Amino acid sequence: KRNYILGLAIGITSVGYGIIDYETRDVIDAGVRLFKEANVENNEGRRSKRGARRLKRRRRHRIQRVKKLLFDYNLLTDHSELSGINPYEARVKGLSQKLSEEEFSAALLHLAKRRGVHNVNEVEEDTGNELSTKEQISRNSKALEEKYVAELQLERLKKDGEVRGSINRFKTSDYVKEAKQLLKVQKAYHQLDQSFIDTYIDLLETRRTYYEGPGEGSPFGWKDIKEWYEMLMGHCTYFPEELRSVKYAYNADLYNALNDLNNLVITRDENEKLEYYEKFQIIENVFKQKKKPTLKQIAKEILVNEEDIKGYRVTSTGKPEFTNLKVYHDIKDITARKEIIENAELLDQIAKILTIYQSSEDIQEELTNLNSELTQEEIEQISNLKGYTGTHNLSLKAINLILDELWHTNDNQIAIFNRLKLVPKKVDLSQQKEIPTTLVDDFILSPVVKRSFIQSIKVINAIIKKYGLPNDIIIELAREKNSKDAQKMINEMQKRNRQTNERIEEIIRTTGKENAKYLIEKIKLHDMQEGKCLYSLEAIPLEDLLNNPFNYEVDHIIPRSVSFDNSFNNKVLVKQEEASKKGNRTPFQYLSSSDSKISYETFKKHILNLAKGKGRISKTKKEYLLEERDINRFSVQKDFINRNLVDTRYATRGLMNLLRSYFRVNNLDVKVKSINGGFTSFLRRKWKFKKERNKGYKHHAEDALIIANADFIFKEWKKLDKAKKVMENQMFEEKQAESMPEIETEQEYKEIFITPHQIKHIKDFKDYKYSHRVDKKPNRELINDTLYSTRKDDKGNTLIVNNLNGLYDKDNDKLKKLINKSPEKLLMYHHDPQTYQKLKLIMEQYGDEKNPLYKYYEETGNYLTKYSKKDNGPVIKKIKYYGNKLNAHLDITDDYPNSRNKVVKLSLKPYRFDVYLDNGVYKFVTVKNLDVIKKENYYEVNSKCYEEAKKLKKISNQAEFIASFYNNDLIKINGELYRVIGVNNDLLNRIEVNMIDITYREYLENMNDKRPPRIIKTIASKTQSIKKYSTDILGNLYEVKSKKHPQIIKKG
RNA sequence: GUACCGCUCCAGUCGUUCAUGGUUUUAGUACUCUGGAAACAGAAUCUACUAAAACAAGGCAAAAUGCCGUGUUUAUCUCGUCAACUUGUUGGCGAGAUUUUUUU
DNA sequence: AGAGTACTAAAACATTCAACATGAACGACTGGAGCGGTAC
DNA sequence: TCGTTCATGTTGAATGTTTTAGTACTCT
Ligand SMILES: [Mg+2]
Ligand SMILES: [Mg+2]
Ligand SMILES: [Mg+2]
Repeated sequence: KRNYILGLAIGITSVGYGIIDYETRDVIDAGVRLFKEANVENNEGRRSKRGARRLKRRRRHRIQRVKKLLFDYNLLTDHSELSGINPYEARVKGLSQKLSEEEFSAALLHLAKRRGVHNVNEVEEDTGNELSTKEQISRNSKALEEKYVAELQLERLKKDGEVRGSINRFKTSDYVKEAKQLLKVQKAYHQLDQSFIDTYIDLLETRRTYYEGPGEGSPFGWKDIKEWYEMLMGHCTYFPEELRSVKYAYNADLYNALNDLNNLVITRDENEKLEYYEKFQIIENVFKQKKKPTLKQIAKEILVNEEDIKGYRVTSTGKPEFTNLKVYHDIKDITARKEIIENAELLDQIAKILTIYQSSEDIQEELTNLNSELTQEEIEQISNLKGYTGTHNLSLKAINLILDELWHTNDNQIAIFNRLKLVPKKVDLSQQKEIPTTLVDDFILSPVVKRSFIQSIKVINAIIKKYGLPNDIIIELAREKNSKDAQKMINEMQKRNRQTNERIEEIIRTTGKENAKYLIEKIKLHDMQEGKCLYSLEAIPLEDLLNNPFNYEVDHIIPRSVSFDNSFNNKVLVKQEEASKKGNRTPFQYLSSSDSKISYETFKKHILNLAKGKGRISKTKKEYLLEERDINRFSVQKDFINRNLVDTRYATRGLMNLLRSYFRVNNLDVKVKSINGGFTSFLRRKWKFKKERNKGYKHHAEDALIIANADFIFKEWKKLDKAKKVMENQMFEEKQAESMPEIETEQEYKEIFITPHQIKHIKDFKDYKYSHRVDKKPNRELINDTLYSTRKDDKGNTLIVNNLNGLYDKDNDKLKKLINKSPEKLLMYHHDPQTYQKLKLIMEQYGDEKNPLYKYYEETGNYLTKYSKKDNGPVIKKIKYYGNKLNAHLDITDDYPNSRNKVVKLSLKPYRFDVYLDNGVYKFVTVKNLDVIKKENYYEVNSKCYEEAKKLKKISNQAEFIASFYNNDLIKINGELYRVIGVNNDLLNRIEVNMIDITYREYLENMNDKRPPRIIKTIASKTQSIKKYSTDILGNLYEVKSKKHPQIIKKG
């Protein structure tokens, strides 16, 4: 062990470490660890698929009920035709006349698949003909107005023809009504007498509520109802063993009232604050009697001036009004009976019950369970109170230990808790050696920063074990990046003084009011965009946004599928007339179109004048508003990831206090500080590094080691005294602060914060150590979901049949690739030649356009017609056509019966592989992600597929095992070291891998090359030396000589 | 400045609760072709729109208002460090075997 | 013996082509922001 | 922004073409 100081950096991709000597400021270690980058969309998807899982699992339950009761009353059997009966006619012809067994079964099954929305039971409004479900249910109701959904559906069938899509969202109770209609019609047609009418709708109205929870086995739920009504909330602060209590508990409201009474200001010739008798008269004459105690009605009990009482809290309206004894009146306004309202404890219990539930029937039972003096008559009324949810941060037994004396003295709350020697949550670990992971859970916001943080504990404990205890820790974060840059943007403004600074400050500092944290982005974008729409540059006044909302709409910039950003960076304010026509179109493509008000260049200069001054657009948002390359692909869908930013303050302080507690208990006078990225931005600015981004994973270290020296900067100059106090949060002596030096202006930064002799070891360091996370977890993303179909032809190969949908669009240019390249592929090239000629007419008459079909629509007002005798065919939007011969796939024709030709999924995902050495040739075996079996709490690599993956490679029994490789290992291949990405192709023995020192894309732009950045290598007899090297938690290099292929999978 | 209360609103997360849709196969009717003089017959087989009926390989539990599959090991292999699962393996601790050569 | 011809079988360097989707509602927690204030 | 000053960009599978060696004939 030697004396060392640590410097950490963290980002949603990686962790970066820099270890410097404490004595002579010499760096000893510098490197970066990588791990599987996490985004909220990941766990959100794991949600959404679980959601859909239950959706299907109950859709099948709704199948089960109808199935069994069809079997029951002699209605259905496994001998009759099930397909070919139209339910649209079924449910309407069931309005008056007979329905057959199988037809009735079809109608009932269809109305079981369909249930409609509950949370809009009683919507009555007009419609703007948008895509939302409320307005469409409004249309459905206004179109029925006497009829049932059956009639509208069947009419839209017989007349127009298309009968699904966005226009089948209907009010649920309408389905319920037509359910009664058809059930009672079929009542007197078969062996159905009384029971059959009920149980369906009873079951067809079943639903799980947003608080029933998932099933029993849930690793996220609860075994009992009342359990999570004791788990969701927090605990007491000063008594971290007993639960909190509700926001509107009666004695809690007494607490708040006494707070507002014991903080008052009186300018009379007596005691400054109220006496005990004065307060008691107040509580029994004003608060208990009137809902909102008016200041005009409070002075009459103490005989003081009506307008000399101050020092209290206000109500929601922003007017001075005291904390209402909300439950007291509300029970009084319906119950004057005195046996209960004179009991504080049962009233507290009533408040707690009213809060910790929201059901209108559970509160009834839980009030009957309070064995009070009430009757049914009152409880049926009291159970329907509203607005009494929310918990308050203390408990009963912290209120009691302060209530009694609060009667008497005139102090203010927390002081009493200090007199009784009550201390908030402070963890003790004075007996431990390394930093634990037990204290993590309380200090966590979301899984993203959870992953980004929890491994700093692992790395620092490893550094302690290998290095002893350090002397200082300095930490930079991924969420502390715009403190001081924004502060100087607020304060510096312009040097011209006077006219410039005294006018636009109302937009620079936003008038210096708290309104900035109440307007939200829907009004912030008005300030951000000069009060002008981005896509039109028309006026968007602040008074019109607050008095005419309907003129302008707030929406995102880029769809989630290629942006995944739900923050204040990916949203804009656009006039309703333009926003309604947007959808899947950004400013680049939207404003360059044939009916746009402006060009891309005028908008570009608009953004530039919005992004070249005070309050400029952030480069992350600037790239959103200019578009790069093309949005219609996946290449930008990944490049939009690594520029994004978020701001938070809880996540920093969580681990900050976690480190301080542990370092204070074990008697470790170790400085621990976190720096915002604002200061380090200036540091990187003024330290004169090379003008290049082709550095890769080393950035995270080269930046982090910056921080590792920044702390030492605090011990070289004497202008940092106030800066030292601020970065340590040190209290300023009242007669000292005005002369304490801090660094705020650029001249001070250049005189003080520039150390060229202490940065030659950070900029020029090129000896990093890398190590990647072996994501050995089983059960990950196996295989994609877009099923694919396959046909047979003359040669005898199987062919993927691709599909082309949405022919009507103006901007679908893909069709040129069929006729003008090779029309042989299309199926209608061989079959239906007459329709082929029909198509060929349009194809040839518009051979010099973008989309010949949209040209046809312009020139004839109607799209192409399905070819037939009379040429009056439905519009064409979809085309099947021939694709590729298929070798490496997943034969999945097992599930569909009767398939005249096989069906395949696509794009298997490799998990690991295995090198073997037969005499002088290395051969591969691949363990896919499909090669895992679940047993109890562990996962076994099914060796059958494994040994079938070595025989088919023709691997000798005498072949010499080298290593099994997991993801992102270090493979020694004949001239280099590489990271497993995966086995690109097993049959070809083509494998895809990547560089270690830098991103190989970024390596290509290091050479400015043009081939795809895929390190793909084919394995054959030409192999000479394949070995395993590996790296430790810091990233240092070694080799492993393990003897056997890993067979068992470690969990955890 | 931190912990501290109560009000108000806002955002996010977790976690839960939904409806509508999307992709591939039979009966189709608008289809393709054959035979046939055509009639007509069948068989195919491109576009559509409905009946039906399945969506990460699996594991379960077995009719129950059922769940998990994009959350952690940790650099691998030795050495022991003893104890509990008990064929093993676990659980930890530490040192090595591993990163410049002279070295007590 | 040594190489062009002509083909033939096979292996590297690169190209091209696919990815399941909307509208809602609510408990907690968390934090954010405005109101005042006591200890430490 | 006179300024490298919040800071990079997929995973799999199937083709097209390009590169070379081998073989046998035939030429010298
Ligand atoms: Mg940073
Ligand atoms: Mg929209
Ligand atoms: Mg960085």
